[PDB]
Amino acid sequence: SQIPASEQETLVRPKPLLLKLLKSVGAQKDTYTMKEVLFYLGQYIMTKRLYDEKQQHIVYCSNDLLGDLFGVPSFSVKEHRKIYTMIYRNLVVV
Ligand SMILES: CC(C)(C)NC(=O)Cc1ccc(Cl)cc1-n1c(C2CCCCC2)nc(-c2nnn[nH]2)c1-c1ccc(F)c(Cl)c1
Repeated sequence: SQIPASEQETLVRPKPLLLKLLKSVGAQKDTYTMKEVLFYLGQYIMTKRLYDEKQQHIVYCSNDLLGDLFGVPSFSVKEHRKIYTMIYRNLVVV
């Protein structure tokens, strides 16, 4: 993995729009580890069916709050570092 374990364990405070997104899929707190944020975002992607049904490693996030927060219309889920960077746009580290 390109994401160090200590990074996955970092405690963060999502900004209000990301926080709203996480709560929409059952999150209950204001502070999270990065691994929690990522997992809830994955749940969000599945409930909103943002992944391409025929190419399930591609997410199309245009016209969804996620696309606005990430600043891209689409991404490959294999791009782990890019995804972490896009998440960082939307939080403050504890
Ligand atoms: C099913 C549960 C909810 C367990 N998936 C996740 O939490 C994974 C996840 C969460 C958020 C986002 Cl933006 C992408 C992904 N995500 C996905 C998507 C696919 C479409 C449905 C939603 C998940 N696929 C991979 C993957 N596939 N092969 N390699 N990476 C990754 C992923 C994994 C580890 C990583 F550090 C990163 Cl940065 C991203």
